[PDB]
Amino acid sequence: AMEPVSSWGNTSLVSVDPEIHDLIEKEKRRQCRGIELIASENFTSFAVIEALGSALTNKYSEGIPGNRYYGGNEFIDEIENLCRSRALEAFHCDPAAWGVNVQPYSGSPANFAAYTALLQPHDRIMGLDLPSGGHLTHGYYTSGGKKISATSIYFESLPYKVNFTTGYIDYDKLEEKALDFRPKLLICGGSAYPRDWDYARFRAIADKVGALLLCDMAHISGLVAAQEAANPFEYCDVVTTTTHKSLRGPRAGMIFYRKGPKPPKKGQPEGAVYDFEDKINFAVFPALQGGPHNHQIGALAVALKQANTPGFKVYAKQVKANAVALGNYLMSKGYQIVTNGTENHLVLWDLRPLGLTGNKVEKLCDLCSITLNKNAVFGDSSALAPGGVRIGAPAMTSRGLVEKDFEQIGEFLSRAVTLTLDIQKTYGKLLKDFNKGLVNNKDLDQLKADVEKFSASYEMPGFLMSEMKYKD
Amino acid sequence: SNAMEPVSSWGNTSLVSVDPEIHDLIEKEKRRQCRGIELIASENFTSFAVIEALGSALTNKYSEGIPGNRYYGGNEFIDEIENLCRSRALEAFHCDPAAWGVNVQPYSGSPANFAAYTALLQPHDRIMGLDLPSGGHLTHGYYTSGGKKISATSIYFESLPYKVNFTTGYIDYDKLEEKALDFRPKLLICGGSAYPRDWDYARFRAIADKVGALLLCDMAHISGLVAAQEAANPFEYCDVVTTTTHKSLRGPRAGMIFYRKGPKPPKKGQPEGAVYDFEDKINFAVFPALQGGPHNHQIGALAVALKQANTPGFKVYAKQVKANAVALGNYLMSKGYQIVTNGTENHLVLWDLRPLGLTGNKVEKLCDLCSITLNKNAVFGDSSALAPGGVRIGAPAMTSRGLVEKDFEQIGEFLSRAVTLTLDIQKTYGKLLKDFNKGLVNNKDLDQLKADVEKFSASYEMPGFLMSEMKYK
Amino acid sequence: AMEPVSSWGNTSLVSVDPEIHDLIEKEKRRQCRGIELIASENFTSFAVIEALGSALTNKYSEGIPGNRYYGGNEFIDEIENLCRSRALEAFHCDPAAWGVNVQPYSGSPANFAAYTALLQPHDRIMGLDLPSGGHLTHGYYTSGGKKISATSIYFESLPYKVNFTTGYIDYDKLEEKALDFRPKLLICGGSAYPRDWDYARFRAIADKVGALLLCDMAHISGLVAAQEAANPFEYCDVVTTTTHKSLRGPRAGMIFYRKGPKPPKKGQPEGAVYDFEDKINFAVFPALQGGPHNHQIGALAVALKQANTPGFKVYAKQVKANAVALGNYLMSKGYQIVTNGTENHLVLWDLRPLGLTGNKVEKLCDLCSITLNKNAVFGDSSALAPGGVRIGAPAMTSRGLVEKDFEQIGEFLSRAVTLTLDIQKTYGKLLKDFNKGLVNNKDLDQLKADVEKFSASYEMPGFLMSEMKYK
Amino acid sequence: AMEPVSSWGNTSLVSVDPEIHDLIEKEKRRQCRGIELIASENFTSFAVIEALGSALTNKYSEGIPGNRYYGGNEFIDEIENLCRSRALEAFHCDPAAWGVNVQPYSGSPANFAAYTALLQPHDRIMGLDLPSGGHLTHGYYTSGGKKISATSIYFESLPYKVNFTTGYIDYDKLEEKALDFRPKLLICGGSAYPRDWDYARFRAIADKVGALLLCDMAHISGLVAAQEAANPFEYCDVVTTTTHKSLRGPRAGMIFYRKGPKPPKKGQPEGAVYDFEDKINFAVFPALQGGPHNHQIGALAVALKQANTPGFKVYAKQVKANAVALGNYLMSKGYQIVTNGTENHLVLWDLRPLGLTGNKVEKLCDLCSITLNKNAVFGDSSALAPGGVRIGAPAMTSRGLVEKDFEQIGEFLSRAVTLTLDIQKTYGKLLKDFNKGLVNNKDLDQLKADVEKFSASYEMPGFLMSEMKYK
Ligand SMILES: CN(Cc1cnc2nc(N)nc(N)c2n1)c1ccc(C(=O)N[C@@H](CCC(=O)O)C(=O)O)cc1
Ligand SMILES: CN(Cc1cnc2nc(N)nc(N)c2n1)c1ccc(C(=O)N[C@@H](CCC(=O)O)C(=O)O)cc1
Ligand SMILES: Cc1ncc(COP(=O)(O)O)c(CN[C@@H](CO)C(=O)O)c1O
Ligand SMILES: Cc1ncc(COP(=O)(O)O)c(CN[C@@H](CO)C(=O)O)c1O
Ligand SMILES: Cc1ncc(COP(=O)(O)O)c(CN[C@@H](CO)C(=O)O)c1O
Ligand SMILES: Cc1ncc(COP(=O)(O)O)c(CN[C@@H](CO)C(=O)O)c1O
Repeated sequence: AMEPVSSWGNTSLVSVDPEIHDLIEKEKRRQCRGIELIASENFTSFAVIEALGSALTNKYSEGIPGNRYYGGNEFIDEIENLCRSRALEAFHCDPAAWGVNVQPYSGSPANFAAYTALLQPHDRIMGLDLPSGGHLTHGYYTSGGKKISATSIYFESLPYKVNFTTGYIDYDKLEEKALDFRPKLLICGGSAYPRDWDYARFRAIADKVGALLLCDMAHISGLVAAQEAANPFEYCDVVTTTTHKSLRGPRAGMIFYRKGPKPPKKGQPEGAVYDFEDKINFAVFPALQGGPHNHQIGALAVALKQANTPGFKVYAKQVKANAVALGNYLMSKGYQIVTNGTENHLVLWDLRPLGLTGNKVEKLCDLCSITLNKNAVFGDSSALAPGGVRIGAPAMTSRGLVEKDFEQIGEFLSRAVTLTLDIQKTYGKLLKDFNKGLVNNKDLDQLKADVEKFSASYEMPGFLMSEMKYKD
Repeated sequence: SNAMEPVSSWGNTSLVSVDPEIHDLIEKEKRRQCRGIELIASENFTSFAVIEALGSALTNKYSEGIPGNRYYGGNEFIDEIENLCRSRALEAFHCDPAAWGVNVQPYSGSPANFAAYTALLQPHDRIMGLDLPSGGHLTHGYYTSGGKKISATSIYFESLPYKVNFTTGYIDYDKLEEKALDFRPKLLICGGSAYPRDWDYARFRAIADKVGALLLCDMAHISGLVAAQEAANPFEYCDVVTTTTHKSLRGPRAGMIFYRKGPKPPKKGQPEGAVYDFEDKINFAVFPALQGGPHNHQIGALAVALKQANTPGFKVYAKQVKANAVALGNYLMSKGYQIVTNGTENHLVLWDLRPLGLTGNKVEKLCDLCSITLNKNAVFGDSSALAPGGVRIGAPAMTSRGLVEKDFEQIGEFLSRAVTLTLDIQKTYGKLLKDFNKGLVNNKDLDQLKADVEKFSASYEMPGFLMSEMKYK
Repeated sequence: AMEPVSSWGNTSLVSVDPEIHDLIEKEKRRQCRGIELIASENFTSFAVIEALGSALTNKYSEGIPGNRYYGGNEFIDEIENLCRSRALEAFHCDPAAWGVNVQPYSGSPANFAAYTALLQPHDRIMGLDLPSGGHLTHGYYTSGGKKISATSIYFESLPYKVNFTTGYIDYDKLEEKALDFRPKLLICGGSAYPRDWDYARFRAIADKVGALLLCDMAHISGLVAAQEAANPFEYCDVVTTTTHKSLRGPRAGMIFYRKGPKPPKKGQPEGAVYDFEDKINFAVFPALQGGPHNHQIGALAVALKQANTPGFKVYAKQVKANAVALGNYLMSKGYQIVTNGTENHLVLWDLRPLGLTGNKVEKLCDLCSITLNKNAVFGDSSALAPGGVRIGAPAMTSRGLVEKDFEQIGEFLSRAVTLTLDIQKTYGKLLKDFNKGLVNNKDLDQLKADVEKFSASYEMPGFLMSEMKYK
Repeated sequence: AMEPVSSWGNTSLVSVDPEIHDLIEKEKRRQCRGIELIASENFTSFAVIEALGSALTNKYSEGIPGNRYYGGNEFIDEIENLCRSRALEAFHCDPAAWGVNVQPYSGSPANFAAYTALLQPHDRIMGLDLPSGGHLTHGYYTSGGKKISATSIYFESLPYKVNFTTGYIDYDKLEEKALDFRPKLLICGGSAYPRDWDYARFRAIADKVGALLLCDMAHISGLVAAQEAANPFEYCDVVTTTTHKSLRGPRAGMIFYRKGPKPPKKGQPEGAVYDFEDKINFAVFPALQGGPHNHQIGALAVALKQANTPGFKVYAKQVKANAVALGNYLMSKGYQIVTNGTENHLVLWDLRPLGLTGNKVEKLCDLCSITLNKNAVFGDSSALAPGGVRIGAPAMTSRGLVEKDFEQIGEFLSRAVTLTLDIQKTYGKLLKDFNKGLVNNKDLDQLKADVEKFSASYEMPGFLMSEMKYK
């Protein structure tokens, strides 16, 4: 005799699985009691989450709208059609010149599918070097020749770097390297670069060496949509992105691609038109993915509707203004940030002049409910000892914080780095001894409690703090 | 301007007010799911509790790495959730954690397989899997007669399929053995998407050992049956087991990669005390090689599903799923229809339409119009992709709504009426699709069939949400 | 002061390097005092050798005739043009429908340049399996997965086999495999298959799977020229060959390719023409080789004139008659030759029914001045101890031997195998045991003396036995 | 009824193939009636040519000495062993620390074999850029992405360049690129570079990036053997070469490789030993080649003996002294050479200050019997046409010319570029117009005549001018 449907299938999580329910409630408390500075994180809306947790998860819908492998997709099709056109609308794309696939599971799936569509195995790729602020998915291999990214396993990658004096992209060295290496794909976009991108110059380089030009705008997609960042669609053939960072949506990826007539070309036929659409669609499916995750797609459609509002543009401006205010506060205390400013959502803090390592700061901060991450500095490609931390404004800005609140965050960070110096002063620059100061430290306990009282006092999108299990 | 919208406005308001359009479409899709007869073998209806974990604050957290070795901080509770997910995974599948580990981060099934391949093979290494017209899946490799590489498994690796016996419809182990002796795959893959019989993993191991291949089972379709001990256990013979979690296992949409650990079994010419080293390679392929941040809301939801799957009640359901497939299969054979291998031992029925003079897509498109959802499926010999010769029918989703054998025989009668209407249209308008499409318009028997079907479907419970609360009643 | 030009540069080899001169004189004696049965070996002519050793070795001539990177190639061009046109004439090709590149240094370079011209790295290739009579350059990899041939390193090979019962190529199994595997290149030809090739059935299979069809005719190239073997040019897109085997020329390779209008197809523009010429030329140079070896090409031109004579056709007939006579003799003594006969220049002999492996017979033969080589047979997996030996007729036929002489060769071979059996019976199959019988063996000594006395009575092309150092 | 062996097999070339015989006599005359300045060409000895044109061509000998696949190799082994040990001797290698494979058919086969032995497909390689003086086989792809060398087809290559101002290899740019690219194999050596190489710095660079270090010493093979150039063996893991350039032997290649204990390196186990020998042998055969060309190997053993003499060392000194006397002659006349001198066998002439291209000069020089080749200068690749020519001394030095003769060659080159400019004044730079001056030009007639009388006044190794057909 089967267990009735209402029992296993309709009972709430709290009764079905108190263990997981309790863990989610502890994670809910952690999120609204911490100062969350990881540049790639955000707090998405309850409306997004309600679509994310929905019966859309049940449906297999392989194919694309209007061309499915099987049936039952009448409404899945409307949702995905709406998600795609809301995506082109959010990024101000003429749909006769731009298409988009919203099925990639995440950002790395979106990048690898773009590479699969446009390149053969072992074709050459160039992206921003990791210690210059690039991302793993743009290619990464070690000095010992170990290939870390699958981008470097199945293709041939070579990084370009920032100028080590200024911290800006050395466009001359990029152009020199691309002319020698002759990449078939040139990637722009990054993860820890604190300035905006000159896509026009990337298009000029791309045209000189004959490469396709792809922008991965994942970190700044929210800024791009809000027209608070330079527009990569003006110059790139293909644009990839995540949807969960500054865009403030679910965890998913998108691939945008040109359609229609190609611009004037050196000796190639009149009337030539782009042929990305079919290649990109086929790489996503059937080549790489299986059934799309329709709960992410519907949730993304909600996110994209929310992004295309006057309010979201205000949020994007505030994100930048908050990043700037935090950076100015740290520089006024004597700290040094990379390029002495920011033009986007993040700040790169150089910790070498303090004699501290990104590891120690990240460790201490985490024990004080401040989450950031360590990060290489000024392109210093050496080892496992990052000399900086990366700080981002999207998540706390989403909780309603403005400049003076981010100045308070700067003062919290100042107390943390002061605490870190003092712990290194007493126990030394070796981590296993530094750790002894991290336990039963009343000063740390005081800072952590002041951090949590600060964070507790702001609203939280996505759920109701008044209803959460752990308010204390 | 320069003042942000209040958090309560954009961030806490419910979906029905924030996005009436999307809310309305999800409610239409909710009604569709509980008013049709859902026979797509890879689908299921998961619990509300799984869905509550899936739509949760876990979506906000970046946690690259694994429990106990993250890149970032703040992962105290994500670590407890993922560790719980792994150990419930090993429990549900009866693995000794000293001999088996599991990575639960794959985004879906195809990511799980490509990660397993990346972990164990170099680019262009040889792979063999079950041919699609024999019941296999794309992710095990697929290229066309023209030489077109369809699956990324065939783009980045060198695949060669194996087939069922031309006559019996069972895996042809001798031909398999012969091909692998010649082709010499580095990885031999078992499991499939439309094969109606259980698998002999002991024979696959013998062949794998004979040729020197790693043996991997993709148990996606039968995951719930294996966990329930209602199917042969691949963990007893395979090096690596991959799976989805949203099919018969009835979880969220995700993948898992199981791998052996510890001392290797005695093989000749093998150094004594030899140990498996799948664990580091598989973890590394998932991250940092292939994926980015894990989707923690899926992982937490998977943990819920793995708890639910490891119950006595879930074993009853798996037994019923197999009993419902058989009941439907016997019902269709007793009407004169041709079922592949004349029965089933798992969750699905493979129906051969070629003796009827019918193509799988015709029956698929007519059923869809009557709220019967299935899929056309290649049967042995097929060459087409738009127009294969059969349909594949599964029991898990309608069984999860509480249907038993008698209800599945009513489904069989609905399937008979639909095929008869399909032949009626063909007899009247022609065998060409453009002719055929004329019968699907203003068709009274088709309207009648669609009404009976939804009347039927409406009579059962629905997991995952409350019908008593839906927009469309 | 510099050594005068005449001193180092015009003095004979006997004075400049007596050590090497003496070694070549010892090798000249070996060649006319032994029974030479290596099926890939021949005795080329003095004329070929006078061109091979000439001032042509001095000239760099990268490019093709009329399109060289360097100047001064007026006469290299005429020679290479002469060689190409004589190549087409020898194999009966209309130059409007076939072209040829004569620059490959040897056979293996010819094959790799053909693959490089026609395929991308990792494309699929099918070739005759080695234990079915195939060659390494058509692909070889071990059961353990060791990639042995470059063909298997840079491309993806899968072998096709002979039918177990008949010893003939199994065209049904081939078609089945090619349909599954989907090769882009299907290769025919071999080095130990004793029968001829049905190129029409191969073309039917290649069309069925969408493969290019290449024939490697190296072994039977002299028989093809003479129209004593089926003609691969009737059905193949590309034909590769060596020139030093049955063609009786210098050591070189050639790549023949179709030109001009294509036959009717589908998706092919009406009026389409073959596109092999430029890819093949380019793959040979600049992709793979450097400067051509012009002395080889001039010597090859001479050989190609000598092959296109009525005399060469008599030789090719005799080569085939001698092989049949040898195989018939061995079969009458109870020996198992594969397919129980031959249609070409060689005989393949399964020794496993005798309880022997081919390395034992090859070693004992060698000590008796009989040169052949061990050879895999159907089912073998051993590098060092295959189950057969391969024997071919071109070289000793070139010395004038006819059927009667090859029946005596059979009796020597039968004597050699009986002695191998005696030794094995007495000492064992273990190598260090079998060796115990290879020394102080009076029966061995006698067989060697008989063999060399038989061998010295016949003429020898390439040099004058009357003027050689060791008689 | 076979044709008698003596008619086809022992008759001389002149009566068997008068066409080919005549063309070789024309090419013999051409070789001594002009000024051969192709840096990669030489005139080898009659002794080498006699071994090259010998009965060694008849033998199949797959394998290596003492480890052959079949029989008849008693004297082939002695010859190949002698070639290998003379090779190690000529380049001053301790045989406990160095081995050599002498079977590569030429230089490009040697290089591709070395790569196959040392690297997996698609592994990264760096070599000297072609416009910077490198060679195709070290990698070459076009600005469009077309892969030209098989090196770039089957591996991933990235070139390094000379300094565009000074013409010297930019070693700091190379280190920068190697650190970014991380090649598994770093190649040194080139085809048109007028300076010696800093192998110690290449070793420092290879060790910094974890690369293998190979030298392709083809052009300077003779200078290194004669100890007239830096020794790559002190620093490189592998040395490949041809044998027909400054080494003055037959056309063939060699691969040297280290053996025995490795020197200390951090991260290296104590007692670690080199593992090149089996890999390199296996790549050559059975992976890439078939039968060795034993006539080349025999001819090579001769050339290696001739190279390890006091006479040959005087020749290598004279080669460098002649290249220096030519370079200092041109600089004395206002002309400019890259790096303003040379340390080896060649000069690189910058023609751009004259407003000339290397194409105009190479073609006018051919029309009056001076063979040189156009060449890019200062690593320029954007240039429509090459801005210089390359001139080598080994070939005419082998004819006995000393410094004063190469000064006379300098005057002939001055006349050539003057007469080239004469034509450019009166027809411009468009080659369709420039071609108009290359016909019915009396001044070019006088130059062709003076050059031909000049060349005829010297001896010729390899054959006897007194006995040639065309005098
Ligand atoms: C991904 N896949 C499986 C598959 C399954 N269901 C589908 N369903 C639909 N509606 N469309 C598909 N492309 C489809 N494809 C494919 C894709 C292409 C071919 C294909 O090329 N078929 C050729 C035959 C192969 C050839 O001639 O090269 C044909 O004629 O249909 C087959 C299967
Ligand atoms: C190239 N080739 C054919 C071949 C023919 N004649 C030869 N002759 C000699 N003297 N040596 C050889 N290696 C040799 N090889 C080879 C090479 C390697 C193997 C091999 O690697 N291994 C096994 C077979 C074991 C396996 O199936 O992998 C052996 O012992 O022969 C087989 C054949
Ligand atoms: C054996 C096997 N392995 C892997 C997958 C991939 O699952 P995914 O869609 O989550 O990527 C599938 C999907 N199978 C689905 C979609 O093709 C089906 O309807 O059969 C599968 O059958
Ligand atoms: C530019 C870019 N492209 C792609 C990705 C991958 O997104 P995914 O986690 O969804 O795979 C990232 C993630 N970036 C995260 C994790 O590394 C970060 O903290 O910076 C990215 O920055
Ligand atoms: C360094 C190097 N390595 C290899 C080779 C090729 O030798 P090969 O022609 O015997 O193949 C050359 C030939 N170089 C000739 C033809 O390009 C030349 O005129 O320079 C070379 O310079
Ligand atoms: C069909 C075929 N194609 C190519 C080759 C290679 O010729 P090569 O030695 O000149 O490389 C051979 C060599 N065959 C020789 C050496 O293995 C033999 O004894 O059979 C061949 O048989």
